[PDB]
Amino acid sequence: GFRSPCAPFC
Repeated sequence: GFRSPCAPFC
């Protein structure tokens, strides 16, 4: 998966 600490807006 792709869980970035700015998702889903960065």
